Amino acid sequence: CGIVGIAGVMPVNQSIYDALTVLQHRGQDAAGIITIDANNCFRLRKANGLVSDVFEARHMQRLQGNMGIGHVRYPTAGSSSASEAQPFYVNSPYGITLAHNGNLTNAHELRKKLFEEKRRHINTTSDSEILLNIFASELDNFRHYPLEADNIFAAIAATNRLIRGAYACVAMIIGHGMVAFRDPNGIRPLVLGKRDIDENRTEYMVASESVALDTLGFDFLRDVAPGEAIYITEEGQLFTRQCADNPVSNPCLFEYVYFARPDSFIDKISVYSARVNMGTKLGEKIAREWEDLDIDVVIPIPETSCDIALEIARILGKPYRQGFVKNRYVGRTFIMPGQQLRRKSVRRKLNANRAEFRDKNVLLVDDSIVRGTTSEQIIEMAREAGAKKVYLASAAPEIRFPNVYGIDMPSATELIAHGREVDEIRQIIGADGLIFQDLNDLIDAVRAENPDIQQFECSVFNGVYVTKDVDQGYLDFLDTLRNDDAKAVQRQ
Amino acid sequence: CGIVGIAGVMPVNQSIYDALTVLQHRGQDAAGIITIDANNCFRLRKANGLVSDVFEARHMQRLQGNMGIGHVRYPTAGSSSASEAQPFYVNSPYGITLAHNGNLTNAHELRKKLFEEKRRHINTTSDSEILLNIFASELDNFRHYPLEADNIFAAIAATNRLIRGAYACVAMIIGHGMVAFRDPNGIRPLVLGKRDIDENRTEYMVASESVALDTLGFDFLRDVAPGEAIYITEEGQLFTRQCADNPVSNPCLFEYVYFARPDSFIDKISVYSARVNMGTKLGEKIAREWEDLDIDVVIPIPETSCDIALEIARILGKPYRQGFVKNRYVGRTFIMPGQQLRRKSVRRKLNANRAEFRDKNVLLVDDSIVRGTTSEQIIEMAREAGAKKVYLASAAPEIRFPNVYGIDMPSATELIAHGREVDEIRQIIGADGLIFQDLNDLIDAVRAENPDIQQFECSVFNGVYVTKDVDQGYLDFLDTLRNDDAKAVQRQNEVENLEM
Amino acid sequence: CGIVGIAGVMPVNQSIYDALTVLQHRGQDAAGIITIDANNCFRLRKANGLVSDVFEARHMQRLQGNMGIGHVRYPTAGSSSASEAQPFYVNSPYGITLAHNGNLTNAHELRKKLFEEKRRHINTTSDSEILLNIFASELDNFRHYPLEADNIFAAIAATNRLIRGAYACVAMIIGHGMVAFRDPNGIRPLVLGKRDIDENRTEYMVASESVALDTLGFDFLRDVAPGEAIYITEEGQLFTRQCADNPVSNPCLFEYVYFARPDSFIDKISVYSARVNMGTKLGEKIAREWEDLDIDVVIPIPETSCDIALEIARILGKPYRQGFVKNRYVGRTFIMPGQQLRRKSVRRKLNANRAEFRDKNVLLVDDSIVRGTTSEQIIEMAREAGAKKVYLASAAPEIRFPNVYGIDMPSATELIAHGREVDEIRQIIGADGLIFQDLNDLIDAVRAENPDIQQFECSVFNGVYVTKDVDQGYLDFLDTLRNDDAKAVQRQNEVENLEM
Amino acid sequence: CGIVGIAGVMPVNQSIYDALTVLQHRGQDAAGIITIDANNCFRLRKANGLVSDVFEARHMQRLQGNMGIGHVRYPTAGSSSASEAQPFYVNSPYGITLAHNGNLTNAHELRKKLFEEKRRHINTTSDSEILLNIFASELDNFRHYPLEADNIFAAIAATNRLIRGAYACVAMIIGHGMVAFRDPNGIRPLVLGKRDIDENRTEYMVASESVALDTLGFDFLRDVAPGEAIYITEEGQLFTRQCADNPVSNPCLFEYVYFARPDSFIDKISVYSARVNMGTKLGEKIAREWEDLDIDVVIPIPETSCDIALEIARILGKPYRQGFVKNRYVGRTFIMPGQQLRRKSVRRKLNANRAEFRDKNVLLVDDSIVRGTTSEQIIEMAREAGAKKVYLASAAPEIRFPNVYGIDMPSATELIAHGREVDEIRQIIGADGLIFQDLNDLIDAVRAENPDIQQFECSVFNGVYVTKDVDQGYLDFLDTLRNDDAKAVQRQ
Ligand SMILES: O=S(=O)(O)CCN1CCN(CCS(=O)(=O)O)CC1
Ligand SMILES: O=S(=O)(O)CCN1CCN(CCS(=O)(=O)O)CC1
Ligand SMILES: *CC(=O)CC[C@H](N)C(=O)O
Repeated sequence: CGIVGIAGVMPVNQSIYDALTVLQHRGQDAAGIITIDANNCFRLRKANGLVSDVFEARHMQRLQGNMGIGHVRYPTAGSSSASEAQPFYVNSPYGITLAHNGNLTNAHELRKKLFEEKRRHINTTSDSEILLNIFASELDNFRHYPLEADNIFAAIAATNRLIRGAYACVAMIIGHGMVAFRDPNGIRPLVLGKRDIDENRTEYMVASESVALDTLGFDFLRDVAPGEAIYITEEGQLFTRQCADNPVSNPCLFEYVYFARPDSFIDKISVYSARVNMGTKLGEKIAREWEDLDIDVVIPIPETSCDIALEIARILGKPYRQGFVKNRYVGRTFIMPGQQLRRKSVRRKLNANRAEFRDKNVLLVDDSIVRGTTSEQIIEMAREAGAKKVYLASAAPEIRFPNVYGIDMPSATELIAHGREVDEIRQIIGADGLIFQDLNDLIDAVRAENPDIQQFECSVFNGVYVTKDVDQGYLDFLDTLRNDDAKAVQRQ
Repeated sequence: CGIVGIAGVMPVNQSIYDALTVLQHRGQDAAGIITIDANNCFRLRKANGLVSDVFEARHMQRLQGNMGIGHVRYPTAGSSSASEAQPFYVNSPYGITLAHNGNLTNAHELRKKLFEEKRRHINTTSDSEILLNIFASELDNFRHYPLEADNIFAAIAATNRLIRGAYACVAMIIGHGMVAFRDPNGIRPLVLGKRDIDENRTEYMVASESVALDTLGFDFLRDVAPGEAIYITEEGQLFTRQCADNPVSNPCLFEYVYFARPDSFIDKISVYSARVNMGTKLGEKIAREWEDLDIDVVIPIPETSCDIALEIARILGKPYRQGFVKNRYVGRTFIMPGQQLRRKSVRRKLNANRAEFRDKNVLLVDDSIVRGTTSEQIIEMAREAGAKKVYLASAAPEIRFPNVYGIDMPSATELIAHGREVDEIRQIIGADGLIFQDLNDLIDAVRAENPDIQQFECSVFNGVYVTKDVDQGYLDFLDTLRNDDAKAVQRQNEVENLEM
Repeated sequence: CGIVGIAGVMPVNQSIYDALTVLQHRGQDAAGIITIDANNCFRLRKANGLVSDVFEARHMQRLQGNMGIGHVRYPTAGSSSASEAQPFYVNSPYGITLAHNGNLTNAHELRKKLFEEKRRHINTTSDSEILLNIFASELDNFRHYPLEADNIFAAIAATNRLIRGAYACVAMIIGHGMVAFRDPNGIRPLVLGKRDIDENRTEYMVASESVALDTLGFDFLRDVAPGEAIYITEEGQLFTRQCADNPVSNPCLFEYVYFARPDSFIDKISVYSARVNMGTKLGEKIAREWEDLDIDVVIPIPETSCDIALEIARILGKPYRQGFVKNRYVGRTFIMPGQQLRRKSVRRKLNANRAEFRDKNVLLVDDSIVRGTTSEQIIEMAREAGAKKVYLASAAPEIRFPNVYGIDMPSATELIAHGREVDEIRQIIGADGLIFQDLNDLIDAVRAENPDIQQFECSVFNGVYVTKDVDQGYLDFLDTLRNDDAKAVQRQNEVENLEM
Repeated sequence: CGIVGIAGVMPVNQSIYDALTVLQHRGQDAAGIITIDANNCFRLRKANGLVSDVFEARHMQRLQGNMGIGHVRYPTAGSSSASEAQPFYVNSPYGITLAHNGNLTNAHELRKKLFEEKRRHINTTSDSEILLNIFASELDNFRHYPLEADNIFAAIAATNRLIRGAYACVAMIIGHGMVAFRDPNGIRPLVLGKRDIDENRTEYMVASESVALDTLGFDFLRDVAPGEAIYITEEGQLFTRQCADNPVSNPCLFEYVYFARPDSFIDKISVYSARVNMGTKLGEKIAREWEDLDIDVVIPIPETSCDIALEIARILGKPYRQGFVKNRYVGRTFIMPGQQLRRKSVRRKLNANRAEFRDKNVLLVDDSIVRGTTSEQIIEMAREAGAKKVYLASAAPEIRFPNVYGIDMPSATELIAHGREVDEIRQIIGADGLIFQDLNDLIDAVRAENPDIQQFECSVFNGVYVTKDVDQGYLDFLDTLRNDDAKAVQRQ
């Protein structure tokens, strides 16, 4: 998911909409924008679909005000495509809205405590609604009005002591302003920027990625530190405060592999440069372990891997060729009467340039392997196009464990690498050869850009969850959620 | 514009819809699909928007039948977003529908003749409706039923003697089959493919590009020859015939530069290879002519120039780096009362990776320069991202003339290269250096993929029009069509706003 | 179905739209409006739904011009909700559009002739498209431009010799004007009105009913005579001509019973007065025949019978009371998995005021009895609301035959009165008593308003068809059309459900 | 506005939808349905438009559960067509939703107290949102779980002591059930019904009018008494409790004139019979004050007046004729480019049967006169149709004062009878004669059906507001609200 918040000195509706169109790759299932108007009331529009489809002229006219936040959703366990999207809202205390990218590992316990100690009802199964209600509950411990920046930071700190997981959040409190805060491990991405309108007026904004600041002409300031919170009043006054104990930087390594945009700088690291480095590492590993193989050309599987594969071909002294063309426009399959509903294809998303595989031993490069379904079909397409030997290299290491910090992954059972060695995975997908990036190499590829990061969040790769609260029981719990989300989406 | 026609043995709606999705890059303004159902009647669904938005389940349900044609629209003079989309239709003789990618240079005269001689009314300003009416009138000359293949070819031949310009068409005649034909100069693209089902049951298909055959699992057979017509009966039989007097192969060179998909083979030429060859040529030209220049990096302006720039970087022995990222998703700019700090037009399209320009003499590579407006903006974006020297190389030679064969290009006075030297253009766009592909190089780059083609359609580059009927009176008439088109689009916006 | 045509001197879109809203009671299935713009081209917007839903601002913007026609559809055999709505169109000769309320009894044969002789394809199963094609073919017989009024009338006359059945039509011919014409037997309704603007600048209009002229402030001139045609040129000139061999006035008697609006004057007969007269006749019949019965109150089954029942209550010297209220708003019944306790079909339509039936012998009055299903349900509703005796009186005589002139009625075997005595029908519907209007009384009731009409169209009542071409082969063919129509509507529902 | 609530033993979505289609005349601007699902979560759909347009198959599929409430909105001051419709919702305590027909005369003060004492934010300008928040606030004073019926009644009683005005309300509290309650003056309508499914299962429902019970096959039980509250648990157990001091019956007299359906029985009075009685009274007044006038026929102005006029013609021994036909289908007027936007007409809503006015002195009957605009045009139409003398009789007395109890009326300035005598009103609308029903006659017409009612709510007629808290200051306050609603709707 992706979030954006803008505390401006002029209408923000178009700007939030614009920031969301460049963060669209973070989620295309739903979008939402909520602003505070001249009357200190929230105006909201959120619905399923791409940003460009969710917000029509009439909704834009309603989104009045100089402060607002937005969200684009990537369906996850608990937040199915059929469920209410973000931002979520509460009317007490004061009126609070919040958008979130992440996941709370203790959501269920929090929901119990909210119900039993505060009588606060959670209407969805989204941990973002629960996150909003914990914060609201903490803000409700104040008598004096209005709240000082100290009370808002105190509430966020109290919140950080209750919730556990990963989270990049942005919220607005009526009559106060905008807050943004990050988990104590710095797992989910969040940057801060500003835009000077004149000598006395400066607008602020926070976004999941720096590209949202670039597209609007905002100057990059810095990443919001782990555990840090940012508060911008109504009036445009900026406050920042460390709101967690023992904060450390463990950025999600997955964002760098393919999730984030290449033009973003996350925690001082260029995603693009980190990706070129991955190709450098993978190229060196291939040149070492596959010295005797006959490889005629390196062909990336679009689109993230094109640069990675380019670097590999350079290292290997082999030609790089566009063997696969990604279909920019993909349509749906219709359930028609009498007609046989045939095949779920990768051919809908990808086309093979026939001339580029014919009688060649091809090294295909992909960003990662999850279910293994697509790679299987892609290798098949290479053979149909006349390829002799088909090898596959993965920019990311084996993905064996589920992500519980915000990135959507299927259950451990549906992960081809889970419980399997490289050769078996290779035989299943039917490749002549399979090679994965070493985790320590991925780490160095990214770390080389910012050596200050000591450790990243690498759970999908090594099964080590930094929050130390993940076990099979919890993962099974998450699966039951997916089962309920399925029944709901199936229904629609 | 892109066209597709499938004569199958099983339901074609999903397949036509899928073929259009991979031809979607030829026009995103409107889309249309028409089929012949089991009762020998047309079923149609066409409207503005992408294929994925135009056709919903309720529309697909009505598009029944085993034969059908499709079209995606790129708006051009005489066919604005506001006007009626293709495919077009007429009910006599027989019931005929047609889809066309191209442009008739004698549309006006044809419309007058149609009115005076046949009393056939043309409801839109689209020459594609006129083409259909000439075809329909020629088919009305037979007095025996059903028509024989020879009759249908005779009609296409009569049509070709009457019409002038460029065209790739696919049509359907109720009770007979699907026909496809191409102009006598092979200007517009059109290929034929097949899919065997069993002994003497093959499905046939025609499309603007081979990627449409690929995606549906059809075996590519060959390009429809210039002036040739193909005819596939409802019973699945194939017939073809040369329907032009002196057919020549003069493929539009523009398709190769950026309009078609790189994974397509147009007249035996791989679009991808041709573009790689375009990089080899432009890189050697730069090596020769810009030898004294220090360029630190080669940066493509996405998306067409990525491989071209890679090749250029390879010839120059300079690094290739992704400096610009094209925003895959662009939204609408709503006209709100007092839009305070508007987001820059260029930023809507692209985003610069600051790190890739800082303190660097950069060489940018774009597919072409038309108006020159966005070029000046991209150059500015690079200096803003920290570049020192900003050079611009264009994979296409100077674009100085309007295209009247189906590719939408502004008028001659709107083209920045028109009436200007390279150094004048350079000054206007603000580059430290500007270099264009030489036309003969572009020609060799594409021809290298198939030496049989000796002459390409180059009018936008050299002002030479093969139909030899392009004069100022005609150009001016096209400008008139464009102005009326604009009025119709402006009106449509007027109360879309007032309705609020 | 209802039609409207306005030949004005200022924009007609809003006016046509308003005229259809007051003709909306003649069909709520679909609606269509087409105009001729300043460039002599048609602009059209037609779709399923009420007028208020079909035409939005963006559609009205495109419907430019000072002349246009409109149509609202009631679905009938050959024209299901699924099929294409009116008005229909053809591009040759000239560009002709037409809207029709009625039915051609020789549609099949006409379609065959059109195919064989003219190679004119009919895309739908609507005889209105066929009618347009016969008209179009007759207009293709002239070799001088423009056509003279006399030519256009000659074509309508040729058409009338070819077609059989009932029809009220309004059409437009590009470059000439708007025409309107009525069948030789004056079966379907059609009136002419005008609106003066200044010296020699009058706007003309035709519509199915006079309430459409009223609402737009047009001066009612007169009914279009049977077999007559009206022609209004673009320049505002009026011409008329008798285009039938032996025109007779045989107005559909059904329009009077309940189909038309009470504030309309059809062939000099006020619909309202005729219905009041229908009450006078039925009340005197009841007084004479049900003299020994104790009836406490007269209760109409809304909405057509309110004034009829009032009149009946007046003749019987019994109180009139609103026992049933018709639910102005009816919703959709969604097909949900396991719809536990479904709301009764009759309750969706009506609601009973419990107080008005309790311990009372009630006399209910309905406009007619077709299938008899809803009648049995209303009777049940009354007993449930506490009635003791429940008698039913029908303003229309027994409905025993199908209508093939434009009014949608089920087949003969589906009509409860078909092959049954009044007492048998009574037993089936469960009334304590049942009484029908006598046909000669219904006739006198309407004729009293204009003694000049000596014969009405009564086929649904007496099986006598004026066109004398209605046999079982034809009836069976209509049943075939209805079945195919049902399949098309069923299919449309199938994935509307599956899409969920 | 109209409300409905159904506590059933099987899905209620279609039934609530159906009940709302027969209460559609109470408001056509927006509709909303909210149900509690098998998971104890609310599922909601509300939007502008008729019920048949607001609820599509997909929304119906989402509205799962055996308990739910609905609302159809009639735009009023504070709740413009552009504002969020009902039912409103709050997440604490427990989760509460509420639909309301009425108006709180002390809304502004309540909103201040809610903000200052509870930090509860009101996002709309609707007093129904404020009503919901007062109730929620009162329900929040409980420690033990779940709430007993006594606590729910205590909260409603505490609520009745704070709010003032008129209100017929229905709400649902998650994990508890459905509540319905009426103001202490019995101004707004509300009935209770039941449906026996079997020996052990009985469903309950409440609606603004009895027609909603009839259409669903529910048996009428009784009107909910003034100040009374009804509570139905989840489990189908019914509780009732008087929750106000000094409750009295002052039903809104206006509902009977034209607002309610004729087939409804409100407070034991048949609306239909009360209307026939109005014609009896008005007929007697005309026969007495207009003895010497030449009247040829009585013509009602559709549709409510047809019966009233029928009774008048009977009393007067004059013929009743359908001179006016109401156009059942009315369309909109389009703002087109270049075209002159002409006339706002009554001809769009009404057609004159020409033959029925020609050379006659006509007595037109209408249900009431507010702005006087339409009557003016109607009389004009009668003259155009050839009428000689045109007289007008109003079933209701002069409407001189604004209604602040739920019925939408324009400000006192826009009421033709405000500050004007009959003759002046007559000259303005251009009638040859004008006669209004006497208030005491209207009272007797309605009261004759149920003599137990001593006094009705008659404010629009006499300017006496039973809640004793209405003065010019307040009425001016209401006008500023209309001005803000206007700017909002104008905007859309
Ligand atoms: O943004 S807008 O105001 O336009 C739409 C508001 N949005 C509609 C959908 N519901 C959840 C439906 S249900 O889960 O309760 O059925 C959340 C609120
Ligand atoms: O904030 S604003 O005033 O701009 C919009 C108010 N908003 C409109 C949409 N509904 C839910 C739609 S549905 O869930 O009922 O479909 C919630 C209220
Ligand atoms: C409603 C009507 O008059 C039907 C017209 C014609 N028969 C048709 O199109 O079906």
